[PDB]
Amino acid sequence: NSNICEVCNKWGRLFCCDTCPRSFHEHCHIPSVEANKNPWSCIFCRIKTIQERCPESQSGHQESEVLMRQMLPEEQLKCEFLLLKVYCDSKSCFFASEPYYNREGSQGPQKPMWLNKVKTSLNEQMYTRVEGFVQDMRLIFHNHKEFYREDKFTRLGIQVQDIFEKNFRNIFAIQETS
Ligand SMILES: [Zn+2]
Ligand SMILES: [Zn+2]
Ligand SMILES: [Zn+2]
Repeated sequence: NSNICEVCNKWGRLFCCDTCPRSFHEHCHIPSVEANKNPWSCIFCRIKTIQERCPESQSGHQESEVLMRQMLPEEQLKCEFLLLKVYCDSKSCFFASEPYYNREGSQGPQKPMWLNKVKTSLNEQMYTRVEGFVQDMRLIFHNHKEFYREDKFTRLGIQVQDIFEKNFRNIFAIQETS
């Protein structure tokens, strides 16, 4: 197994996947690493199993159809993994915790959002459809764009949104287009 956390790339108290070489801090893994369960398989392994049990799940889909899906166990898992993939980028640190807004010439967003709030929302099963999760994810970056305006710090929002969107297209097998 790896000697660093797959998500945050640091050493520490790590739990090791029994089916691949990755390791995680307890609360870096999503969901949080389970108390018992020997063997334990990580979320990367659980996602791989879904594609193996249904190879056709990787044929192209329309985003509109994906969004309307109910959050049954396999969609729930896919959203948890997509969220994990955003936390894997070091730039997620800017969007992890509850922000605040006091900038000359800007007003705060009507509906603030942040990655740890989405994490809690997923953990507490508050999303009934994929759409709920994706809307809040996209809201994070939209709020950032709007608030920071022409400051070059807006680019962080763009960069972390691009990570989200690529992973969304991959995980949910969105039909490739030009
Ligand atoms: Zn970690
Ligand atoms: Zn694994
Ligand atoms: Zn099948």
